[PDB]
Amino acid sequence: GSSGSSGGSEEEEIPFRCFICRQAFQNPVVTKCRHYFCESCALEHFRATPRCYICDQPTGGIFNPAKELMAKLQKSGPSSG
Ligand SMILES: [Zn+2]
Ligand SMILES: [Zn+2]
Repeated sequence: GSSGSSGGSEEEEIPFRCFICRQAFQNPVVTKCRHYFCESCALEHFRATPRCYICDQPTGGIFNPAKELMAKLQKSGPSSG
């Protein structure tokens, strides 16, 4: 018996927790490579390696607030304060 299918609600290849520490995303920031990293991991890692930890790309000390990403996760959803 060689059969096994998978599915879901909507194609969402979005992570749930950090990968550098494998812990709950704490103040994750979105980069040009469309990736997220703990405000601490991004800074710490950046120090040693100026590139990414997953795509190992030239970030150039760039980091954007992925606050919107976290919001979606929460039950509420959108962030309209
Ligand atoms: Zn981390
Ligand atoms: Zn990356």
